[PDB]
Amino acid sequence: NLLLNDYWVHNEMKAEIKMFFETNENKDTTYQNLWDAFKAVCRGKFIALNAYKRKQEIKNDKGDITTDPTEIQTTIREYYKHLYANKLENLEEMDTFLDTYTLPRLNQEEVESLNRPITGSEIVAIINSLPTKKSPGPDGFTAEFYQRYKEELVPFLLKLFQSIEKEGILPNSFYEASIILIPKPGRDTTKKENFRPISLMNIDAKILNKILANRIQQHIKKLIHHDQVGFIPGMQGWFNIRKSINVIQHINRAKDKNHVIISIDAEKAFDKIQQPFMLKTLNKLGIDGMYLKIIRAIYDKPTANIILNGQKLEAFPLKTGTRQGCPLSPLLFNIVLEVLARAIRQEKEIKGIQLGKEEVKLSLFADDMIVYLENPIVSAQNLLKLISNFSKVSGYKINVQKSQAFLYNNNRQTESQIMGELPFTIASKRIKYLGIQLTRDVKDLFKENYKPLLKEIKEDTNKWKNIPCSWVGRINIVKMAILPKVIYRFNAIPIKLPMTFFTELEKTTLKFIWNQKRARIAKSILSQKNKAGGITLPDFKLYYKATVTKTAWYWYQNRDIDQWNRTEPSEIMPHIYNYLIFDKPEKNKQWGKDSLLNKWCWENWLAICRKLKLDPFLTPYTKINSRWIKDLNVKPKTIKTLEENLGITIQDIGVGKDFMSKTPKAMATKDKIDKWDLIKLKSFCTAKETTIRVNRQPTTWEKIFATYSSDKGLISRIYNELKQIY
DNA sequence: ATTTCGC
RNA sequence: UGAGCGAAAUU
Ligand SMILES: Cc1cn([C@H]2C[C@H](O)[C@@H](COP(=O)(O)OP(=O)(O)OP(=O)(O)O)O2)c(=O)[nH]c1=O
Ligand SMILES: [Mg+2]
Repeated sequence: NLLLNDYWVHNEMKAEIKMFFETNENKDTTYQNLWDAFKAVCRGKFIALNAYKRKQEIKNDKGDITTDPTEIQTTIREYYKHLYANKLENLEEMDTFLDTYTLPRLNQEEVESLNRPITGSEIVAIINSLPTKKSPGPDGFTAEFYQRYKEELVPFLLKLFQSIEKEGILPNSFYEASIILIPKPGRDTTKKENFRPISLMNIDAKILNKILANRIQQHIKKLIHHDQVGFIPGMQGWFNIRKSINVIQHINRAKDKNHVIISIDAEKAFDKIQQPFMLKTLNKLGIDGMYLKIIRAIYDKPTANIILNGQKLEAFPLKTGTRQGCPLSPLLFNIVLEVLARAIRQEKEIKGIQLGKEEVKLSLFADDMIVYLENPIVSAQNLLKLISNFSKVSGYKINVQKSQAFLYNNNRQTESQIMGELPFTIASKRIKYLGIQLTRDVKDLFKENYKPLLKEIKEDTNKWKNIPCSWVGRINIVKMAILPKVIYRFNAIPIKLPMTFFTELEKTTLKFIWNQKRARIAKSILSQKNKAGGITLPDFKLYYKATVTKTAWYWYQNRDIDQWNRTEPSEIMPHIYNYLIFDKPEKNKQWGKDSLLNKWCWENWLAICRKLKLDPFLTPYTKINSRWIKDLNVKPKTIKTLEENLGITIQDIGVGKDFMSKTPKAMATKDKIDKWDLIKLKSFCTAKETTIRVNRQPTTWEKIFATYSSDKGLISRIYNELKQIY
């Protein structure tokens, strides 16, 4: 990277590239071979410039533990070659699976936006957004080399990609990859299958894959369902954790227990996905033409060569499995797995347990497909046979050994057959789920989730006891090491906590900070902002309060994509959380008992609203669809008129003397609304209290939950407001 | 620019 | 060593 920061080398390489490009633009060869020669010449010139600058300045197949340098290379290579060799060929049988189920097609506009030619403005947003300080690819070039040689590379890379779209082939250098072996987290190193194969490609191939990945990500929301939250932008991990906790609670509270929960785990899902099946399901999804023409070309003859201890092992074909490290690979994998997800959802034999008017079948991630069943005796068998069919078609293999399960039955003898038939390893206490121990009983969540947290704190604080750093250094270590772990647990499980937990956590943190000494400066002063002179000592109580109150944003937005908020158990009238934020205070309705996660949010919302001394029941941000105006009889058709004409707030429709008449568009829309509704709305807005409640400047707190339509920094803003208030 | 987590 | 996607926090 130091060589690239030389101005003379910079100018020399610029001149060399210009010369090289304006020397042999003939017609005998193509742009791909020219680009390969370009890369080779640049490598040679870089080697020469570096020289000038320096002048100026495991167990084998039999199980035996072998240490022979040649034998280990021969066995790991054989294992990986056998892993990447089996390629399916029953293309006729593949389409039979697809034709039996429904898939979401794309309209003409979407494919048209998918097949638009690559322009010069679609590469500037990719090269600049390329992460730096990474490892070089097989060629040896770095991302910053493209980043800082941007002024001339773009309008010839444009022609190179033009050639790729027009003809349909890629340079032979775009297929090379490097595989490095890495030890997994918490596994024995003696087994050959315990390593993590990571792959690195060329930077230009990464740029092309990023362009395609963004082009398909613009519609990935329409493509796959909202159950899957892995790699989908705008979705968070706890979306499924909270849902699973709600299902656990519902099963626990049910008097008739005949349910089961299975945490299915795939066995090397990335490396076991058949390329022909992914191509055919991409074709079936309505994607055809230029996009398919290039995607098929990028997976024609992918090769990879392993590197161990700096050895250039010979390459072998990748006949199967999407090459990991590809920005486009997660999208294709999600598309392929969406077929299985929709097959499970559409199947009537698989019966999910109904949560009131909402029915939940299964939850998804990258691989952690957890599925909730009813009457396991036949539902588990149907799921297993469907997964077997999908396995034969596509190669998706499940590691039944690692897959755990929860059995919820009342009869002792009925459980015996269930354990005997299904090969699942039924767990009794805990199942790991994205770092959250899903307790079999809800009442043990605090015991098995936060006490081990505190134990790990008391261990890791013992680990960093002999670091000769400043107290600001220890504060920073706290901030970037211990805070995210607690915030993740709060986000996943924001339940009521006794004050002893916070007291002892604060005690441990303060012992960490002062290094077995007493406080030197006031805690309150250091807890203030940097402008006040403090170093902003974290306040875990405020973070907990912010995390608990964060659910009000999703309450107000009323997004249909999320289903976790509707899974709460309610033996009472239907959904209430929609008409709670900035709505009429409804009486004679007491939540709790059944609730585990939302009632505490409402209590904490009311407490902070009262501390703000502002009215939370009639605000300028009140929705038209609020209960404030449908308590009096109205017609549904009236609301959607001003919803699509003016907006959703109660301020824009009109209050006081501006009832549905404040702008020429509203003046022309006034007669559209029905008169019987108009006489009601008028009278409603004639009241002095309504006018003074609506016509005011909203505070920052209201703007946090109302005007913002993005979650990028909700906890930060809410915690800042809480810190200002408290 | 950096950190952590999930995969 | 050490790559990719997504999420969160500090500046
Ligand atoms: C953890 C991890 C996963 N991945 C990708 C590759 C994996 O196929 C995918 C999910 O991996 P996992 O399902 O977490 O691991 P695995 O299924 O291979 O475990 P096992 O060896 O027992 O079969 O995410 C990375 O690219 N980098 C990573 O660091
Ligand atoms: Mg797996």
